[PDB]
Amino acid sequence: QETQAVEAGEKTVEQFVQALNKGDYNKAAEMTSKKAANKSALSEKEILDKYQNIYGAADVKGLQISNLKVDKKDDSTYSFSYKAKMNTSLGELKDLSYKGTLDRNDGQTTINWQPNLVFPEMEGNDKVSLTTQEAARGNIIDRNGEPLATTGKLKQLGVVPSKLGDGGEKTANIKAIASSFDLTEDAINQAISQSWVQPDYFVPLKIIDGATPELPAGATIQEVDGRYYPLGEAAAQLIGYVGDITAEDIDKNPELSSNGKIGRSGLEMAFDKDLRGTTGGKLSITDADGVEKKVLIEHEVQNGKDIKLTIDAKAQKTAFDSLGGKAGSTVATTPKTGDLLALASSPSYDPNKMTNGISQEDYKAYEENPEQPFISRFATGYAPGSTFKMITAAIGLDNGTIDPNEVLTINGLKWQKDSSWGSYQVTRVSSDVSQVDLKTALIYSDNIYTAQETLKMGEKKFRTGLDKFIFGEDLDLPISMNPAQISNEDSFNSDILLADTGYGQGELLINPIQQAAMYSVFANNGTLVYPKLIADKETKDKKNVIGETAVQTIVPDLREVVQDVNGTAHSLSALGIPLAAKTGTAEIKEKQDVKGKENSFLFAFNPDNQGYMMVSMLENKEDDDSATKRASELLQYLNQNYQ
Repeated sequence: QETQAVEAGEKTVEQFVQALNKGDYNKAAEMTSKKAANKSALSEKEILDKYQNIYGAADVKGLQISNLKVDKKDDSTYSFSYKAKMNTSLGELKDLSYKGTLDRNDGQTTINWQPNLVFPEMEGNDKVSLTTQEAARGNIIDRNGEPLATTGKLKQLGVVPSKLGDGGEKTANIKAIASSFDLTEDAINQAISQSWVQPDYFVPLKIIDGATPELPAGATIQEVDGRYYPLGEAAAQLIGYVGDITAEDIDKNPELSSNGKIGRSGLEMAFDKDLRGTTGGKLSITDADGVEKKVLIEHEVQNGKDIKLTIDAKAQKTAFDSLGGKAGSTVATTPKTGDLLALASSPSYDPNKMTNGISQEDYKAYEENPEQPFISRFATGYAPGSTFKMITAAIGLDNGTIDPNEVLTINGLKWQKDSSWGSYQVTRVSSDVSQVDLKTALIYSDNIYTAQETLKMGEKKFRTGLDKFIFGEDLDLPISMNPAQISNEDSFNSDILLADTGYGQGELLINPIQQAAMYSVFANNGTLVYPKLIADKETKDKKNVIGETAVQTIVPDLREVVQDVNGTAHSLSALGIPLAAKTGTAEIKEKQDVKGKENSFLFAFNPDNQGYMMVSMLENKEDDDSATKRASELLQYLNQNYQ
């Protein structure tokens, strides 16, 4: 029964470590011997309190042991020893050498508990102290060092209920404050009326940006430090925001500062580790006289690193403002390198109001806006619309299905292969041109031409051309997204779905960033250049996506999308800048709608220098609205600064 008792001790030690690992300090204490010399040093409840105070002070998480040995030191007392490691608010404590003894009384093996089982070299009434220094959060900057996310001094407006009034003069000063700072009068009274307020306390109200006006009776400006976003809502979905760190955050990662901020969405969350730095300080053991006897962990505070983006701050603000608060998104790149210059999504939310404590109704307004400003539309999969005719055309030119000079005879406004298609009709906007070749189809955006050429091409050849793109690939970007898909399954099993896919509808799902990746072939002679968001990242590409001949056939036609008097983007010819473009619509029918909606698209790049490329979309567009109707300002800027 000697080998069985060694095994019972090994079991006891492992159960002890498990109860500590799980934070159940009570169960760990109920596995100890009685309080006595050469037994347990403290009682059960005293062991619970010792672990709860000490392990809680250092935020000890996850105890793991190794090299466990249980031998035999006595007839009723067995000696054990093991290595161990744990995680604390100052990092990982490794190579901890624990030792002790067990007790075999009756058929129960208990642990002769000692303070050396809290931390290795603790005796009797030793204490533990933890000193920490907060790490300052890093900055997020654009391609020219402009601040996108930075921490700075903010002016916090607040009122003291004492210096206010008693009744009549109180209500007067309140309304004066509510008018002098664009605040609700009921909000000021609701603020000073919460349970935490004392009559002399400073009750904060608002973070005032700009210049402080006149301060009426009771109003006082107080400087505080906090995160600040200069572009505001214009970059909210991309940058994100930070919020107060909670107890649940600490239970998940103790190396966070329980007093600091954590990124909740966007890049602030994607690069939270790099931006937050690492806490500095010292975890030490002292004797009962406060004399330090062992330093367990000690390292200096390392501030957070900066993150430099390919983003252009002026392009980001121009791209967002051009959407007029309507639902949509705009992506701008330098297509030869993939530098993402702008990632705008509209409508948007205020990230400064978000991180400076937002009202609960103001949050609900964001959450119940039917346009849903919280959506990162540049990372959300959409059907690319009839813009996708470029890709289907290039595939058709590569496999010899499409002769650029062959003229299909197309009569009327709607077409279908036969009657089996039922209510599905491929539609075009004009019946004035019945002799349609490739150049005419691109200039006028003729879906009937594309649907017929797609059908003639066939599913196998269509997919062989599509598989050369980035469908199914996870882009190497710090933005949450799903890979693009051609359709739901590997086979269309439907001529309708095949034709619908031909001009960018069907079950296609491609987010705006993935779209700009695919469309970059027309600025790199058939080579796909993967988009890039981090400035120092190396350019990556994929070669022979479409044929070099196909690019040389299509780009001249895309020039005429702008230059021709009846080209779908002819209003951009006014710019007087070299433009190759392609408009598009995607027909959407969602359950809540009786009538169908459509998304408006624009693709455009500089065909002379290949310096920029843009893909804008309007989601559920209103009547008399389009993406190309809003692209003049951004196109002028991109042409001037990116050649």
